[PDB]
Amino acid sequence: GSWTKEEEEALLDGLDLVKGPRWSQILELYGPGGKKSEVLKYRNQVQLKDKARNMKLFFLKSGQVVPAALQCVTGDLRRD
Repeated sequence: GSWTKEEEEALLDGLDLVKGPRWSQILELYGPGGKKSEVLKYRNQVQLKDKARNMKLFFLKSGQVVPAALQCVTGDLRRD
C-alpha cells in the first residue's frame, strides 16, 4: 500500500529518464527484471500513474517546489 522513500525516488528518476509519463518504460527500468533495479517491482502501471499524480499534488498542496520530473504529469490530479 504505502510507498517507501526508495520507491518514490525511483519513480522520479524513472520519469526523468523516460522523458514523460511513459509508465511501461519506467517499469522497464525499475519493475520486475528492471534494467536499473527492481525497486518498483510491486507497483503496476496504474499505481505508477496514480502515485505520480499524488506526489505532484502533495508538492502543490504543501506549497513546495514541484520537481522537473513531475511537471510532465499534467491534467487532473484527483483520485479516481
